[PDB]
Formats: sequence, structure tokens, C-alpha cells
Amino acid sequence: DNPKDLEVSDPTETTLSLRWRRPVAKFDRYRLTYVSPSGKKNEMEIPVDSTSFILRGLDAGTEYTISLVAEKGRHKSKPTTIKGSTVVGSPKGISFSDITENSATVSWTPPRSRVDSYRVSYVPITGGTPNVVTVDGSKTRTKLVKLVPGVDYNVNIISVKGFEESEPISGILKT
Repeated sequence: DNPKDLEVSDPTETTLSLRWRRPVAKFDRYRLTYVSPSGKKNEMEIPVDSTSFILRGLDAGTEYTISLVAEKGRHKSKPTTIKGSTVVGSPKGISFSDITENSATVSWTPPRSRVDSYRVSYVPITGGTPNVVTVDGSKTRTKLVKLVPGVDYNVNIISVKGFEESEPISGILKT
């Protein structure tokens, strides 16, 4: 009897949350293998008492073929397979420079993940509707204009690849 309903939840940049149904048959343990697009196969043995396990140490915005199997002794059951891709990576550090009464140069350090663009949003701490500016993936910085003098600005930056958009990083910008 093989593990049924293997599903992946809560995609992270480096993790995937796995959940499945336990086998009706008596068994030893589980063996989880997952290979990357390069064909790198990783194994792990999971306790008979688990129906959930957080997969970790993965790369960002990468798809994985995940397969679970119940090892009954020396007999591995029929493999249960699914695919799960990690979410695209977040930029690593937001920094501000060339501040002024009306403009600032926000810059960020690029992630180790293929990226098409970045969505830089900014709004004053007191609230309002964001002002989003898109900039090409090769670019690592941008200029903000029309900035009101003396006011703290919440500035978020998000990576985008295809339709996938990572977790944002943010910083306060003081005009």
C-alpha cells in the first residue's frame, strides 16, 4: 500500500511543507526523495508516526519532483509523486542614499535566483495607497521622486519572475 494524497503547502524560498496519508499496511519507515532540475537526488527517512514534514535546504524559485515511499522492510511500496517549486527569492538588503528634500536613491542586493523585475513600493508611515515603481531585473537601484520633505516612508521591494513574486523586504526612508 502506498502513501496517499501527497500535497505540498506553504511555499517558502528555501522550504516546502509536505503532508500525506499514512499507509494501511504495516511498515518500517518512509523514504523521501526529491530531485532538482540538475538531477540532484536527496534522500531522507521519515518516522512512521509522521504525516507531515517540512522540507528544507532548497534553492529559490526552483521546481522539485518529490516522491514518497513506504519501506516495509526491503520492499519499498509504489512511489507517490508530486511536484513543488519554491517561491522566487527576496532581495537581500534595502539601502538608502542621495537623500534630499524631494528625492532618494533606493538600492538593493540581488538574490541568487533568476529574476525578471522588481516591484518597489513606497508610502508614508501614516498610511495611504502605495506608489509602486517597476524596474528591470538587471538594475540594482532606482531613484524616487516627488518625495514630500520631512516624512518617514515605508519602502518595500519585491522580486518578480514570470507571475511569481517573492516576499518583500523593507526599510524606512526619511526625507
